[PDB]
Amino acid sequence: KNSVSVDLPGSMKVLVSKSSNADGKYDLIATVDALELSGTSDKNNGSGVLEGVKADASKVKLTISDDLGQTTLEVFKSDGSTLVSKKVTSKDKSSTHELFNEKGELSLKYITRADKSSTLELFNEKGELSLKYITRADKSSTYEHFNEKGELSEKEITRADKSSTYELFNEKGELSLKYITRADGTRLEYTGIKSDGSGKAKEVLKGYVLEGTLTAEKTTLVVKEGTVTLSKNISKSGEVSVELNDTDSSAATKKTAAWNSGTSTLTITVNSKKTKDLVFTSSNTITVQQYDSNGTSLEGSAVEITKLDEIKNALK
Repeated sequence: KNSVSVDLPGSMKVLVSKSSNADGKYDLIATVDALELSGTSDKNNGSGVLEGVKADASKVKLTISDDLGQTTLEVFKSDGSTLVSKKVTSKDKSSTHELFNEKGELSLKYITRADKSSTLELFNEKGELSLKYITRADKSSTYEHFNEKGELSEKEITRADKSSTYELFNEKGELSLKYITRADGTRLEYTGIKSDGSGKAKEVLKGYVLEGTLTAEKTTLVVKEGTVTLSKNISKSGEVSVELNDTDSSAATKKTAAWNSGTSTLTITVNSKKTKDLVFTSSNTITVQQYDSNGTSLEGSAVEITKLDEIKNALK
């Protein structure tokens, strides 16, 4: 008829009649999630109660506060009293969304705040938290999923700098797999972890992947080329160290190397002459640079490694 359309918290609209009826009251109509709700308010601004009935006989109730700052959207069973669901939303767009089990307790609670952070909670038939997913205003987040025993089954923690840790547990609740994603996208992938702390390790860099092992004290990624084995060692605090071993006994060709932790540089020597510098940068890259044919000092420029063969080549 002659209605005014009013925008409501929670992305809903209501139509309220412009003209009061015989009793000073106003007709209200709203469509929410395809259901047409209707009511009658003694207010003329779109506040009041609207109600509807779904095809499965659920009753729906929309309550709009007097100043239009809040809406409450309730779904009941057919008695119109047993609460199935409830969504409360404020003008600042903070909102709580609740689902309720057949006991009338919460099975799900989802809260969004004004700063856009949010928490999702799921609860099993025991009333215990089975899943939690929080996101914060800086887009960091925590994900926890619990098995029927109530132990962790999966956990992912993401930071503001986009680094993250993903953890997966076996049916016994013990840590099986762990992925550490650095701020720059490079990854440490731990798999086949056993209860004694060891397992298989991969570092996924930009362009190539290193393989190795995890033990009690460090991760060791190994690159072997013929007689020469280069071992990249990351301690528990992420402090990188590098070893090189050459089983070539011939003095004309054998590779020695000296690791300088201050410079993050492995300097390779052949036949009493320096030959190349390998720099393990703080940005999870490797560069190689060659010394001159006299071993005096470096020549040309450093080249950032983009492929595993380039590491192998530097070891020939």
